[PDB]
Amino acid sequence: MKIALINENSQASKNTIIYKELKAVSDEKGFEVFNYGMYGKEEESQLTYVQNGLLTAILLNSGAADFVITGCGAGIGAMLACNSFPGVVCGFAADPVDAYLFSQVNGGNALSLPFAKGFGWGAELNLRYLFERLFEDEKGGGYPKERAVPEQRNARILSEIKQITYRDLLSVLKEIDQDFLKETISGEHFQEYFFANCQNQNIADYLKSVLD
Amino acid sequence: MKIALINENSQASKNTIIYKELKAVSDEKGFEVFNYGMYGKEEESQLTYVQNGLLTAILLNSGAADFVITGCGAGIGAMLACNSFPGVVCGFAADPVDAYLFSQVNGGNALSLPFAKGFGWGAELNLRYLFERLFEDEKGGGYPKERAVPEQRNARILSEIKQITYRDLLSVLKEIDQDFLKETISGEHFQEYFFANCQNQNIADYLKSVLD
Amino acid sequence: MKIALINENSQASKNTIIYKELKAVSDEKGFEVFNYGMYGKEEESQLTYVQNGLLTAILLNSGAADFVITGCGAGIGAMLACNSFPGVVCGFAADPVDAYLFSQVNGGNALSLPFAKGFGWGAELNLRYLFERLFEDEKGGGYPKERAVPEQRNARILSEIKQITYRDLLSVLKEIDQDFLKETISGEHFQEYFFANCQNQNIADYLKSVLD
Amino acid sequence: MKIALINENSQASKNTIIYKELKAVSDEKGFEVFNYGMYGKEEESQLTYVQNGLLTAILLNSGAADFVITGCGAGIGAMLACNSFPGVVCGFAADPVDAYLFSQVNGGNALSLPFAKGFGWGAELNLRYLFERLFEDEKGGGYPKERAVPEQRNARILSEIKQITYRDLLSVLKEIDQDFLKETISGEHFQEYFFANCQNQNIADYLKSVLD
Repeated sequence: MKIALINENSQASKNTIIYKELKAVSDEKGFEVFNYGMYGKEEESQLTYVQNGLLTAILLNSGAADFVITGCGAGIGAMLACNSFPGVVCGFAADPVDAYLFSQVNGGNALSLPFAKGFGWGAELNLRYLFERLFEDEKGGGYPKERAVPEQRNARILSEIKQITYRDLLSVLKEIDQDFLKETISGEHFQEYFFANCQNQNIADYLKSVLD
Repeated sequence: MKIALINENSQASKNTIIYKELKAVSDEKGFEVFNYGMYGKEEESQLTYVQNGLLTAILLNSGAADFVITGCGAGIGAMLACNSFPGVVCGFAADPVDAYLFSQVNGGNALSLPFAKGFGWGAELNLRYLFERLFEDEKGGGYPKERAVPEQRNARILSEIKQITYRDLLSVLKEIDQDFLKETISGEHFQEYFFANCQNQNIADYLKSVLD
Repeated sequence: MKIALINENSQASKNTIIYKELKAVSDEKGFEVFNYGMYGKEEESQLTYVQNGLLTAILLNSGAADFVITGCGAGIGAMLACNSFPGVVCGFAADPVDAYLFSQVNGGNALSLPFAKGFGWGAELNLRYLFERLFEDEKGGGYPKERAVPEQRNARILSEIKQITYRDLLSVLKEIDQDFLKETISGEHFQEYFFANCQNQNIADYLKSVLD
Repeated sequence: MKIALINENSQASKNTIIYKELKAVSDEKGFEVFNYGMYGKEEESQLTYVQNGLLTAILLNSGAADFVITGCGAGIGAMLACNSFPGVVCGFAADPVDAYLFSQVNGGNALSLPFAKGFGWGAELNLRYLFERLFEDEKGGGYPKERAVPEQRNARILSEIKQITYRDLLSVLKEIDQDFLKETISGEHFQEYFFANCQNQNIADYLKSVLD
């Protein structure tokens, strides 16, 4: 499993703190983790929470990441943005119970967190705890176990509905503001991490044209 | 302002509790509130959290409601479902601060709540408090006030992106499973509340054909 | 009603933020508020969370304050310290529901809050909300209303037990480390606020001897 | 280490749920756990939250338990009661971070939890998580590690102050309402668990006279 971290500009100063805990849990589980920034350093490429959503969609739909951690001050903006694209099921979690329930009941491929609201002394403990419970069990097993059938069914039906409601990502990538798109993929490590791990060549090819 | 309440089957037994607090705040503010159920009574029409999303989309896009309150056990399923349709900006809130921030920073048209996780003694106090802070200030004013400009801008840019990513609701309504759709709008008060308040005649007309 | 605010050294930088919200709610209700510090300024007299407890006990037992707000990083240290003295019933609250329940179920005379754990973006909103619900209703009314009888009874029985378990405050003041005591009452505004409002002349007299 | 669980009458129906998680964590760690009730069965001996405090004090001061878990609807009543006796340092915790911080910063011998407020779907997950973090590290190590010195010092100073403020437990046991005391120790398993593990023969002897 490949896990990506994406921070927007308001919470970029916490990227190191967040990555430290995510990396620790990932290392323990044998996952691969990629820090796509923002990193909290001067004159780096910038992301808004809306661009976090777009980048999340690019990473997940391409196969470059299997799961994305992102967020903002309250976590709600990034959640709203991530869920505005096809192929993204982005939850919200504030505590470790939220994270476990998300993995077992919803079984999505992204999670948005508050990195400022409620984020103070011991917040990195909460992050570690949350990440641990998020990956404690393989996703989609159901909670409680006896309710797995209807929970899995509804997640399946949601997926079927999303196939009808969203336009395909390639068309979206071509029609959105191209400066907005270019900025979203201008991170210092984007090309390195993305193109090495991308499994959708059509998306890779179009993004190459945007960058070259 | 017209506010709609939508509950799915797992939390239907709490509909009266939830509506009581929502109604109280609404009455105080001079809003109109519509309880679309589920109501928690035997042999009533059923909704899953995925159908909550569809119904939310129908009410908001048609103009039948200006704001929707919904949720499920954890609130995440309904949030995911609501945000899978065009014209819906559905947040999550667990506490009153979450609700205030949602109205001021994101300024969406729906909110999904946990009605089971963390929902115990004094949960109706939390609901009242949450609803009060949700409508304490007119939406989109920004928090803090000095950050209103970039917050309003990003919400605007999200809206622009959603115009490209979602297919139009009418096409969705025609292409989704029609039994799934019919059930979603088979509530005892749906026709009464919806058709009296619907401002989009094309949606009304198609839903009439589904029901007749 | 006279309300006192007491901060220890780790959270002294937040005193202004905390007092602003407490003052606002107090002004609205017609209460009197006294900021006993710490204030977060260089070379001011220092307090630990244990001294917060002692100062709380001095203010409440003397009648100089009717209610005390205090806390520390997590709020637990100050709570433990406050409850180690006679005549003090110090609760804990993290959210507005906690505060309402404390006033109605326990009806104590002090509350300890976390000023660092969970204290981030929008924390001053939480403070205002918490203070508003804390003083929304007169204390000891019971929650729910129908359970007022046993709740009031148990609070009464607790008070009876405390009369047996604690030694009287005057003896405590004489036997504790006198440098520890002197420091606790060496705040720039202690004499001004305390002696003007003290109703127990025996405590006033002994503290005068400690200071003179 | 010997861990005791004490529930009062309002939350007695949750004793099995609570004990299940406490037992699991205890078994994993090689601790001994004793369920002192209430158990949630008809015509059992009753405890109020004030009697929870007294029983906690008896178990800890006697050495019958090294740590006590208790609580009530909100957890605040039991906390207030426990901290009204000598030899008891009873914290409050709502989440796993609270529990870790309590063990490392305060290092007390009891914890009071909310078993109703915020206690709903997945509450037993929260309990397990909380208990796991509570005993993850040996108590009193300090958080962060670099602040261990002043944290340990203040806990030590609190202990010194408590030696002056509380009257000795034996005198308390003799002077409190004796029917109140008798009821507190009339649990079906009290004699079995207490007398087998009591290390203070003076307390054992007096309680024998109360019961015989």
